[PDB]
Amino acid sequence: SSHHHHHSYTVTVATGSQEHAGTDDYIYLSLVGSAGCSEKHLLDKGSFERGAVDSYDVTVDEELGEIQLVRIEKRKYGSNDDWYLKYITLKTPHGDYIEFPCYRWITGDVEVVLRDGRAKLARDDQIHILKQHRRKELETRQKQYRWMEWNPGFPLSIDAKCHKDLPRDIQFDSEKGVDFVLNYSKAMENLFINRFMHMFQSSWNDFADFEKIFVKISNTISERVMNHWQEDLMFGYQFLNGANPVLIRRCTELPEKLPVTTEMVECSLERQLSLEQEVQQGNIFIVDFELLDGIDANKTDPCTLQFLAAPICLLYKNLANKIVPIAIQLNQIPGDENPIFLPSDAKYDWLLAKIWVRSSDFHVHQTITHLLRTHLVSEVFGIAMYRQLPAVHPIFKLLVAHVRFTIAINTKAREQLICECGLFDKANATGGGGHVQMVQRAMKDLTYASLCFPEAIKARGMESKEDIPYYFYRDDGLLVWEAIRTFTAEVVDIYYEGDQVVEEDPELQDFVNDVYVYGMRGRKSSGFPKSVKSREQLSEYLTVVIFTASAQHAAVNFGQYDWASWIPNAPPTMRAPPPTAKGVVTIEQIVDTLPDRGRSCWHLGAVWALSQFQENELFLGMYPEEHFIEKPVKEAMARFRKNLEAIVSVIAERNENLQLPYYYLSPDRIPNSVAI
Ligand SMILES: [Fe+2]
Repeated sequence: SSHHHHHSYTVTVATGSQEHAGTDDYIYLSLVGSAGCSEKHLLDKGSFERGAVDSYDVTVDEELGEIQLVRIEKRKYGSNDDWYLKYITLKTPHGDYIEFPCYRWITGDVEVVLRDGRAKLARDDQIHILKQHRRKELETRQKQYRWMEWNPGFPLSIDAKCHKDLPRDIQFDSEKGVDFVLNYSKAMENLFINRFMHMFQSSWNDFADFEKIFVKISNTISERVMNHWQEDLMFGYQFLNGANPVLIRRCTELPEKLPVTTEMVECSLERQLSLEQEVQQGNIFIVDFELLDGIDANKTDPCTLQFLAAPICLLYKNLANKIVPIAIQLNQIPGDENPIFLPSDAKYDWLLAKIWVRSSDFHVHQTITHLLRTHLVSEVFGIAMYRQLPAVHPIFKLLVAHVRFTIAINTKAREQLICECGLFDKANATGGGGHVQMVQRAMKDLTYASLCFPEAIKARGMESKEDIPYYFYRDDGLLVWEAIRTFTAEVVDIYYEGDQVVEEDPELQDFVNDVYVYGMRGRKSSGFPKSVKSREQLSEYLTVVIFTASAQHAAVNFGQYDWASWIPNAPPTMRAPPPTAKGVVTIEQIVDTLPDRGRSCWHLGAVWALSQFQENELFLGMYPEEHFIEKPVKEAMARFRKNLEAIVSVIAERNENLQLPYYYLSPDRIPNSVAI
């Protein structure tokens, strides 16, 4: 891989490993020293190949002094061949070894100028050569990465209509690297359900019929779901350890909108206490989908009426400390045509009620828990980072690894998936505009506190490990959150002497302020910091960014196929309205209410595709791109990895004793960033 060119400085250039990293164009390189610049030297003449490391002997016509910058220029040879430059190092005449991190695509469009890898705050740069580069870099970043309102009331996002319009730096490594159109269809072929992709009018004949298709493609967990999805235990299990375990909260008093009585649920209670007394003991929990109330159902297919509920599900921590459903009201306003279903009802009344709650859980999962609260939020942090933090800034170096491909995957999504007439309209009952309504309404109550994991759990009354023992999403989440809190606190303490340095960092303040004003639209009730004025506050802020982008997203993303592939346990749509009376529903009707073959197929394709890890996935703590090069921060990273390794073992041992292991938050399965 290593090609040395001998005719001074020794200039090493490392090309990227990506498919199209190589270039065959001319590469000129000059050195900017305190005592003066150098000449523009052409390099190689040949080709810089994928994975290559080329070094050169470069003799200069005058003494340059200490090297401050390195300029790179790509002039065309034949056609335009993009070039991914990982980094450049120098062995100077005086024997110094200097590394210049890059990790950028170099299209001929403009000269690329690099700092040496030591992270510097603005206050560290007092000479004109550095200050000018720093200021000019931010000017360029702010012309290149702009905010834009994609839909009314959304967090602001990148100013680009489609993926190819993005700056090359933040695009996927290929144009079809991660593609919703391509990956969904390929998914459907590998699941052998390709023939169903347009059967939007054909119901399954029965559960045996869908099951015929499903046994061929089930995995460990979804097969468990196939065999146990009708059980109250599995139903309640998912609110804690399923694909979307963030909605349930301890009920401190029954809502007036749910007129449920002790008599109605006496058969479920097991401590000889009334329902009301049970609530006061802290044994009653609730999942309430008031958000779905008023959301427009998908009408893009005039031949299929699709339907949404907005249920209130009451649950109960029984004597075995398992949480189970004891009552379900499918809509918000109590009444005669809005029955409170119970486990003591006819078999299929209770089953269908649970199916509607599972379907509602799915809608809120897709759009709010997943899209808004990890994807869109992570893009807000990413854009603000690019706009306000130069590459030499320690916080840029820290965060860039954790917003990798985030803007790219989100732009792909707005281009193909969630736009008008996107893939999302095919199977989802909220498709066609409802999902946009959900984001707008959830946005009004998206807060900074709700992204702080420990507080969020506490706010939902689910913090007690003693009272609520089997909340594995909570337990593991807390371990990983604390591991990140530890790592960010350490990095902050290295580069910030005190709280006053944090407060006076104008680029940090502008980063935080962009997130607040543009990202979060300047809504006062968002609770986001307008500024950050202590190392402790900065540490927490950075943990919010990193945790949301890695752990939180992993928790709510990679369990989609496990739990949703068996469709009756996560219907993306319902083709009949919720039952208004008891004693009417039949199993045949349920099969016709569940999604047809066409929507089942697009649903399966989607949840499989989104749950895949890429071959060379970068998991939490893996930083192959060395933006940081200093010993102290490198050791902080090493401690981060060891701390994470310990968590992997804690979680593994914990899982050996579980009927159904929970591993979405095992750090070795948590990607660095939102990339799918
Ligand atoms: Fe995702």
